Amino acid sequence: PSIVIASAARTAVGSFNGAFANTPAHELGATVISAVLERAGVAAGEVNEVILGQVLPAGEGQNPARQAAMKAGVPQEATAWGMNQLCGSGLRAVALGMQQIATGDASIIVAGGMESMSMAPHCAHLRGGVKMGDFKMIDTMIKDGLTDAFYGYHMGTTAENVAKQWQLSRDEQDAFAVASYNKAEAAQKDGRFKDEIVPFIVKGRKGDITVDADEEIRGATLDKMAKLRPAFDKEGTVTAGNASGLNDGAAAALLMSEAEASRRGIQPLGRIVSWATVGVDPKVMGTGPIPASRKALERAGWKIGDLDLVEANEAFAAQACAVNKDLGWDPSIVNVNGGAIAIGHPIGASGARILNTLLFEMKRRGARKGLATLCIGGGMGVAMCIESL
Amino acid sequence: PSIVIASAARTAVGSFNGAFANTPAHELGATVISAVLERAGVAAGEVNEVILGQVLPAGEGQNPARQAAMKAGVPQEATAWGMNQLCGSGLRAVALGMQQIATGDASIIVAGGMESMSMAPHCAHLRGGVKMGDFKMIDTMIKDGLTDAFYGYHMGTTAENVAKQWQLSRDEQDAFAVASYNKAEAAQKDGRFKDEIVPFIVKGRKGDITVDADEEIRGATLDKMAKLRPAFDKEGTVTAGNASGLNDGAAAALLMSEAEASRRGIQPLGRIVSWATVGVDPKVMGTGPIPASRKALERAGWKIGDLDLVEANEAFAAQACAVNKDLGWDPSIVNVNGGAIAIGHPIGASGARILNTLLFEMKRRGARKGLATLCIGGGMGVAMCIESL
Amino acid sequence: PSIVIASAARTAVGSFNGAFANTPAHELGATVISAVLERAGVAAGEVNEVILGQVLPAGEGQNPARQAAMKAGVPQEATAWGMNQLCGSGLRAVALGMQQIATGDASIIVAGGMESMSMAPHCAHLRGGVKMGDFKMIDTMIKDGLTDAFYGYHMGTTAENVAKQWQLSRDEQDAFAVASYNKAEAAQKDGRFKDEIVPFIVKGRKGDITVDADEEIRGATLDKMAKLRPAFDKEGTVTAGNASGLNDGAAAALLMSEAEASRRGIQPLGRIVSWATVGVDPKVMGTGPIPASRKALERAGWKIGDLDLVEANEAFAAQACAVNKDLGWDPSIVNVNGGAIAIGHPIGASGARILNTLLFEMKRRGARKGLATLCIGGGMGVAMCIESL
Amino acid sequence: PSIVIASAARTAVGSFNGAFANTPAHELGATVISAVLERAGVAAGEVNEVILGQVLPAGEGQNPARQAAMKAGVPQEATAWGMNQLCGSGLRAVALGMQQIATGDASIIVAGGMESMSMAPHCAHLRGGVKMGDFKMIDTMIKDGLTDAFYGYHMGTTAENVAKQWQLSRDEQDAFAVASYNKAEAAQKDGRFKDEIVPFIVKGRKGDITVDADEEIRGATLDKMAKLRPAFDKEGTVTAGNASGLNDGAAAALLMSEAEASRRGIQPLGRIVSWATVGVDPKVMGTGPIPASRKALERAGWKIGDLDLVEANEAFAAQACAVNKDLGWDPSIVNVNGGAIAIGHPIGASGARILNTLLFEMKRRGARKGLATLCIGGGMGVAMCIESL
Ligand SMILES: CC(C)(COP(=O)(O)OP(=O)(O)OC[C@H]1O[C@@H](n2cnc3c(N)ncnc32)[C@H](O)[C@@H]1OP(=O)(O)O)[C@@H](O)C(=O)NCCC(=O)NCCS
Ligand SMILES: CC(C)(COP(=O)(O)OP(=O)(O)OC[C@H]1O[C@@H](n2cnc3c(N)ncnc32)[C@H](O)[C@@H]1OP(=O)(O)O)[C@@H](O)C(=O)NCCC(=O)NCCS
Ligand SMILES: CC(C)(COP(=O)(O)OP(=O)(O)OC[C@H]1O[C@@H](n2cnc3c(N)ncnc32)[C@H](O)[C@@H]1OP(=O)(O)O)[C@@H](O)C(=O)NCCC(=O)NCCS
Ligand SMILES: CC(C)(COP(=O)(O)OP(=O)(O)OC[C@H]1O[C@@H](n2cnc3c(N)ncnc32)[C@H](O)[C@@H]1OP(=O)(O)O)[C@@H](O)C(=O)NCCC(=O)NCCS
Ligand SMILES: [Cl-]
Ligand SMILES: [Cl-]
Ligand SMILES: [Cl-]
Ligand SMILES: [Cl-]
Ligand SMILES: [Cl-]
Ligand SMILES: [Cl-]
Ligand SMILES: [N+]
Ligand SMILES: [N+]
Ligand SMILES: [N+]
Ligand SMILES: [N+]
Repeated sequence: PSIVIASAARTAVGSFNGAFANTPAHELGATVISAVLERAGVAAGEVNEVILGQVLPAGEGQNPARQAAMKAGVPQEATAWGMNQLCGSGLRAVALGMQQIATGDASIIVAGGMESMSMAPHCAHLRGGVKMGDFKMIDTMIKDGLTDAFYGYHMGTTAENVAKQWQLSRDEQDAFAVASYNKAEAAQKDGRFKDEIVPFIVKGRKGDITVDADEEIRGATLDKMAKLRPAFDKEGTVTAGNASGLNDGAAAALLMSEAEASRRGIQPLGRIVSWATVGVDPKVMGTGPIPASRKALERAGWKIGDLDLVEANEAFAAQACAVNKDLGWDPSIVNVNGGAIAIGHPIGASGARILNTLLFEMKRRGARKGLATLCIGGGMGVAMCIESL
Repeated sequence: PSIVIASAARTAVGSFNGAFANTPAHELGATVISAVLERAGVAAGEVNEVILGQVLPAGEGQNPARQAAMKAGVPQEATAWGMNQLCGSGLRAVALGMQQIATGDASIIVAGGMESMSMAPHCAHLRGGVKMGDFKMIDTMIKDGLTDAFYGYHMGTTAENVAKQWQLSRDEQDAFAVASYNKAEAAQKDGRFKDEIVPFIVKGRKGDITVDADEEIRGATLDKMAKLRPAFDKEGTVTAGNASGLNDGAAAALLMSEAEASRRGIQPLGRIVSWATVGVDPKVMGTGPIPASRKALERAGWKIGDLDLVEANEAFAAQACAVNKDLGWDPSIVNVNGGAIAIGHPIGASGARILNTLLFEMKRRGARKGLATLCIGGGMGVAMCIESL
Repeated sequence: PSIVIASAARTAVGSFNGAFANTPAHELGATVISAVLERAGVAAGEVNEVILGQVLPAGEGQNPARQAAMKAGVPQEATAWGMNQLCGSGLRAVALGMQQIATGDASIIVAGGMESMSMAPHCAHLRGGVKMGDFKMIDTMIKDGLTDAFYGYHMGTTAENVAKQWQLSRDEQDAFAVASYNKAEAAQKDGRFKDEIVPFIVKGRKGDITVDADEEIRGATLDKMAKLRPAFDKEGTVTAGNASGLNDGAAAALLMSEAEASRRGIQPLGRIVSWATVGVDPKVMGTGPIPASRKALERAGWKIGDLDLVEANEAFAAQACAVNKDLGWDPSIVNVNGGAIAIGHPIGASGARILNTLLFEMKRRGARKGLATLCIGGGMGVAMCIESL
Repeated sequence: PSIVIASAARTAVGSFNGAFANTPAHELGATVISAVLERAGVAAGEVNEVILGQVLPAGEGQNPARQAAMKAGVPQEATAWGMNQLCGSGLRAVALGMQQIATGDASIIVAGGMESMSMAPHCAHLRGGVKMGDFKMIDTMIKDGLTDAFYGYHMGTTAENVAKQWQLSRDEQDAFAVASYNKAEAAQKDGRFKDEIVPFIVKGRKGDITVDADEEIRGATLDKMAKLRPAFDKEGTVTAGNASGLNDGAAAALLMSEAEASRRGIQPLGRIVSWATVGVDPKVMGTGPIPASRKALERAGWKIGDLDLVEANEAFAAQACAVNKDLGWDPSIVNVNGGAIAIGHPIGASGARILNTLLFEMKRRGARKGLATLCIGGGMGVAMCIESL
């Protein structure tokens, strides 16, 4: 059997404490589920399962994936579950949903990711009780999302390790970040994000607000970016400018077999050809996409030169430069409409966000072979190959 | 391809704020991964992926599944991710790992679940700030694990709905709970839990303690059970005695193809024949196993009368009576060594705990066809069919 | 013995979460201590004791009164302590300092109050530990400052009881509030607050800001006041417009004997003639100033007609109207420069704030006999009689 | 005018998280107020004001002194306020009440202190909001009670400075502590504490408990004292044995003029002859009683040799040895029934606790001249001279 992506959608990527500062992740995920259903011409009553990746679900309630599926209109007879592979959760959920149809355990799968880093709470274990002295309230976003569990420092410190081993100057990282900002603003002004973005209605107290544009896409200049101070190492190279930010958003895609889409008269966005996930040293988790993309290309029977478009998530300017320089693919086909440095980085949703960007750009310019990949905290990477029609 | 379970292991189920009151969940899972590897004669360097279900990972760090795999000795090249389908997470992870080998994306999978409900913290969203007035610190165990997101009451109130619609008296629920307590002591005194339980060393400051026995198994009398007060509805029927408790523990299983085990000279515990997951109304989530077991039996081509052993998770005495009475299978083969009312109910790990109990129960008495099933919060159920040899 | 007030000073009354949103109370009090010393021509080495009233000292450290005296320059040989009689703390500290010199145990006393309601934290008793369930983080400002400990409702509900017993319509309360708002702008625009206000420099990270004007004086119109919703009772009459707000500030006064000021050639602002404090029913604590002012006038040998100026703190429009009609003094001499409804109500500092306003306004228009009074939560009141020169 | 102490009472000193682990301070104070009235034969309607020292009132509600007076039976017409001079609050309140009657502003005063260090909560300022990162929950007991606001270290570090400047060996501090432990047990077993202790009924959920004995008095030997670890400096001399602990309790005294007691036929416990308070360097606040006692004795016209009994609060073994060696008074009359090292140290109540012990021990052995004194954090001391009647 062969599994195709019939439709795809994503919300606008909101800034930290921005438009989605008080919107739970399951409400964002409910909109993308309803969107991919209307775009594919498939009713909610036909969905078998909903697989949504999410990294920071504390305080949101019992299984936010079920909450997003029910709110979207999926009937109670269907099932839904959440998964956590950190930054690759959004893309892995699509591969997992593809495996559901491959084994014959499902027919129609809605897979993607959702993350609301603004809604992440502060926690502390208090069952034993603090009889004396002070104690710390731990930020779940920093602890459970952005801190390496083995070495104790932020993910930005891992990018510093990649910067030293690959010898990437501060100017090369800033130049890469300004290039990502300019491609993202050019794509937004030309309306190349309108096809993938579904508008989200933020029910506020003083009237409702329609969010349909990524609010992190600003105008970056090389001089103001070079004046920023390093955010992690006191004498490092990774700053707030050349590193992705904290963001909210959701993205998903509707999966079915190629024979199913042909029977329904659906023109799919692409066929999932292969996928792969490999682990690396946690010290340099940014190098994850390098062996993961090679394994996916090997499973598909493709060479690196056969790729027409590439979406590599830009967690940091340092890790992105190293991935492009090791794999050696043409950078003019990698992130043609910008990356996470300018658009945003919702952890659980980034895997499906770049897949949304990849799918519509392949259809818009007639590409035949595409690949999406991300780096994962703890030393992992994930990649997937898509073929047109 | 055909997938077999080469080995299985589980830790002792600890009581709430008991032996594992300060032990993180990933430390429990690390012991089960090492156990299933040593029991099967498979080195850690051969593991491709580790899939562990977990419901309450807040405050534990980046991807506790990766932390458990690394501490067990699995090399960095392998991958690991967590999943959350509430109480069915432990069993669903085994089906997902089974799908990894079926699609050809892996060869050896360690799948299971881990949960430390004692380590669940209290949280509160504090980024926006509380300008005036009091606010609530939310227990993540109650909110994200035991409270229905749609109707707002505890999972025990759902058992009250099942008790009312099925008209299950308080005496019938207490008699079912006392029967489960007595079966657990008979199995424990006869040492029928020694094969599945792997001893866990709690490294303390005042010497190390060896935990190798389920700490929830006590002695229950019918009169002491009748004196208990209802724990959820002020005039209900579900009490602390006839309901499962809050517990810590972990369980896992080593997966490989049937041809792989034959090449390695391994005699597997059983072959995974089929599996299924179906959704129901959240009001009566305890009825989850009823359509899930029929769909799993239908996928395997089995009738209910063909089953030799059955492990049905006893979330509540009311919901367990309803599942046995609708499916109508012989209760003398269901939970032969007791259930969660006496052993414990670690949410993310119960799915693999009853699978461990089922597998070793099939090997000791030569059963041929078995089935394990659980109910899931939010209105879902999961089931799996296992065949000996 | 005869005690005189040689000098007095106060900071500008800041709004809740306003200019002093992050300024500790002892830093505000330290500037007022330096001011009353410099204005009276008395060195810091001559201060015997510092008495500062404060209601919300949680989280500020050991004895904030000692911190304010030390930072102001008072030597270590002198002593300092805090007291708490709620809203009357600022005025009671002046009477207590007067008693220190009267009994001969001191010669020079700096007495007043300081309060930073913006810096009040949220607290919770956690030594025993919360084994299960949610718990409340208690706002110390609401609990320890604004909630009646006997009946459990806010101080605004007490104003509702006083309004009902005196039959004060909502329009009569709104008209009284607009009268104080209009008087406050007349005094501020004419610079009648510059003599009492000492400028405070808010040392920030992005430059320093000089605060020298009450930021709560905004100006109320009769129509906009009538459109506001009741803030306490769902069908009441006390709203945010006709009720005082939450504020930060500090105020103090330098005390010495009449012979000492004559010996140093110092001209005091006024002589303390008498003082009194009486308790009332907590349900109607707003009626506190009625018996307290009569008891003070009785001790001084004065009639109500002998008073030239009166400063009665306007905690609420309802409680203030009842005091004016019961005592029956000329309203044209009561709060001639506005009240707490327009200026603000820092609880621990209000007692010295109205004393500061009274002293300088008596000098501005040549008044001879004045009286200041406040109402106290829990059912108390305090009053003091002052004679110029 | 001459002021006498007509009656006095105190509760048993409870251990940290002990018998009074859940008893608010105002409930402890309410029993002491009812006791001093019942012991003197004075109705509650004759009390003019209640002055109670308290250091940790966070979370207890509006003016805990008013709460204690109301529950004790004092009518609403009387007033009540709290004061805070740290460890000298209990004794300073007695001196303040003496000044109320001396100036003629009151006739009957109930003065003392109350403290419940077990009920002190953890707090944190959260109005501005924590937008990113971890934050600390501050222990109000350590921050607002036991940490010097100027140098940042615990009060125990201050005792190390006094021990070093006076060169007090570790053996001399332990020998002084065991001497107080042995003197305290002789008083308790001989029933010399029964007259001052008033029984307190702890109404609990599992039955009521009668507390009528200081639970901190344990058996101390020289060997076990030498085996303890230093509690502050990693290589210091102050340990948990030779330092006072955290405790709960309350104490008060009934004040009136000497002519008033003669008119009511009351036999007073003693006459307040003089009092004094002096400040010292915060690094060595334990030396506070040295200049404070000299200032009190000179005001009373007494020589050190004229004293018959002395109660010097033993905050630490180091600070007590320095005070006894500097003043040079006979140690056989100093703390004849033990000190705070064995009985306990409730901060707000210790000033009245040693006053209670001093008054009854002077009446028990016919002493003529006595003195009580304490050291205060931040560098202060307080002393009072008492003459028996
Ligand atoms: C990098 C990071 C620490 C930034 O934290 P931050 O400093 O609080 O973010 P800020 O928005 O406040 O940036 C601070 C400063 O940089 C400036 N700045 C930010 N982006 C800029 C840009 N693109 N161009 C120019 N200036 C910029 C801001 O204006 C601000 O200056 P100011 O405070 O004086 O106004 C945070 O975004 C982060 O942790 N990123 C990592 C995400 C991650 O790990 N993802 C997973 C990877 S696998
Ligand atoms: C039991 C529960 C309801 C909370 O009640 P609880 O008070 O914490 O239960 P506890 O054991 O701590 O104390 C309960 C009382 O019942 C008694 N009790 C418990 N089990 C008993 C038994 N088997 N026989 C006799 N008495 C028993 C306890 O000793 C205690 O008596 P006590 O008041 O004298 O100490 C909690 O375990 C729960 O929420 N369970 C449901 C979670 C769930 O739904 N899991 C599945 C998810 S689908
Ligand atoms: C603090 C208090 C102002 C709370 O009100 P709040 O709504 O939470 O805070 P705000 O004042 O900012 O909101 C007031 C609203 O009325 C408006 N308002 C306030 N004063 C106004 C005035 N004088 N004229 C016209 N409109 C006014 C405000 O702009 C605001 O409108 P908004 O909804 O658009 O923001 C007040 O109700 C209170 O509780 N005071 C207690 C003080 C006290 O008890 N002291 C002890 C006395 S013994
Ligand atoms: C000294 C202090 C740090 C103790 O902290 P602590 O760790 O809770 O001390 P604990 O009593 O709980 O435990 C001390 C140990 O020594 C033992 N011990 C204590 N006192 C002892 C004694 N007098 N004789 C023999 N053994 C003793 C205890 O049993 C305990 O045994 P453990 O090792 O099994 O725990 C604390 O009480 C303190 O800060 N005191 C100073 C308060 C203060 O400032 N007072 C002056 C105000 S100006
Ligand atoms: Cl800018
Ligand atoms: Cl001058
Ligand atoms: Cl003097
Ligand atoms: Cl000035
Ligand atoms: Cl009088
Ligand atoms: Cl008694
Ligand atoms: N950025
Ligand atoms: N139970
Ligand atoms: N106001
Ligand atoms: N002690």
